[PDB]
Amino acid sequence: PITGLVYDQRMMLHHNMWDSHHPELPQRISRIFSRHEELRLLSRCHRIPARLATEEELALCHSSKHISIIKSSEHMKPRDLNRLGDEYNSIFISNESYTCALLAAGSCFNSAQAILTGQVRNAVAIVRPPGHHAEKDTACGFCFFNTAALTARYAQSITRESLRVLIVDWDVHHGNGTQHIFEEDDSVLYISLHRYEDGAFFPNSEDANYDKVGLGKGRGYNVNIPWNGGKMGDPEYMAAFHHLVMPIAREFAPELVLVSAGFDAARGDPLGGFQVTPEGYAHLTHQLMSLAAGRVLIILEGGYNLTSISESMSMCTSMLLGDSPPSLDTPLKTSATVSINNVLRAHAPFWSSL
Ligand SMILES: O=C(NO)c1c(F)c(F)cc(F)c1F
Ligand SMILES: [K+]
Ligand SMILES: [K+]
Ligand SMILES: [Zn+2]
Repeated sequence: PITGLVYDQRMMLHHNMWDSHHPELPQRISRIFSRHEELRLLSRCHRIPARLATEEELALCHSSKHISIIKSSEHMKPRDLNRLGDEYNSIFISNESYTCALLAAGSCFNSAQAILTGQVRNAVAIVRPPGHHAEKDTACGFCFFNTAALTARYAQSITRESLRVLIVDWDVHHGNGTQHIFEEDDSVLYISLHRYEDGAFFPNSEDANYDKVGLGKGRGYNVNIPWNGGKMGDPEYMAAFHHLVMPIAREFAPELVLVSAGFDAARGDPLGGFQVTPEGYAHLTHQLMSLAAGRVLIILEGGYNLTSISESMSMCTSMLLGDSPPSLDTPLKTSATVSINNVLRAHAPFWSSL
């Protein structure tokens, strides 16, 4: 009954040379790691080493063009770096960015491998830059390669091609890249909760609405839970898990659960505007460990209040280690009930549990 933890200080080297206060800070990961030491959670985990993803592994989800362009940034001078970064939606690049993205992905591959070989029951990956906005052919929203999507395909490559992987994305933003990578796939179920605001919230696409249910063989295997017109927190997220996430997940019967665990829906986040508490994230984690015989990998995505993300991630690791859920602190916001109903109507055709 062992929990794995991966963290490597080298992933701090990716940085914004124009704006050293950009919120996707190197110290996001050192702060989370420090809080694990502070709470004496680190000694209770088995340390899994980081490694570099290979280019062949990157090609599980990304085009050779995209891999080659990001790879080449390793040797560019600033004017090439600033120019290339400005060509994407919301990207900064330094000479260390490619290596850090490789380390984030390889850290998660090693963690998924440790879970799938029975060396650990579950695991947490304290990694940056994040992944879930990265597309097959382009970088986006602080993300270069889609770490969680790559980990799903890597897991399939070391087990069987049709291994059922559930990705729960509770970052406050829609994981456009993860949805698109798996949109025609019935072997990877994507469930995202996200602030939507009728398309006005980053990444600003109606791709995030509830009626996008998957394409082709993937019809029914993309579940968008979009929030509008409300400061959502623990009540709304608990309800979404009770009515939608867990019934669908149990029916899917995943063999591996990956969490695209952004903590920017947290109370105090400067960007998300939501109020999920650390106890709330602990309860979401605890529910997901009832799936896949407990095989859960928690992957850091966004989250920009250093204190909030540190407390919130650590509480998730505490649940993975078997600690019992802390106690939650309210009637659902009206629009949250509407959102949950809309999703129930859109996915009841595909999931008899609804
Ligand atoms: O957190 C994020 N995505 O998960 C994110 C992002 F990608 C952006 F481009 C801008 C922004 F303000 C964000 F909070
Ligand atoms: K999300
Ligand atoms: K899918
Ligand atoms: Zn986010």
